[PDB]
Formats: sequence, C-alpha cells, structure tokens
Amino acid sequence: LEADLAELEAEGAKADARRKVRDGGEREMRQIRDRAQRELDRLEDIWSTFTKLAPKQ
Repeated sequence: LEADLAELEAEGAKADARRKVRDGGEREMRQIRDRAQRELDRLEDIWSTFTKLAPKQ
C-alpha cells in the first residue's frame, strides 16, 4: 500500500484516488488482522475448553 501510494504521488493523481487506494489497503489490512485475531481467539477457545474441561461438559 505504501509503494502504491508513492506511485500515485509520483503520477500526480487526485487525492480522491489516494483515499480510494488507501481505504482499500486499510480495509484489507483490517480484514487480515481480524482473521488473525479470529484464529487467535479460536486457539484461545481451544485452550480454555481444554485446560478448563471436566466431564458433564
């Protein structure tokens, strides 16, 4: 995303394209971190339901 923004700055495009590409990259990275925390909380639930486990569960 930073390289693409530098490219766009070099091409002298309007700030509309700057914000479009920046928002796209930001939302993609938000999705990446959200999925990473999805897996992290999956593992955390595994750990809780494993360590904190007893019959009748």
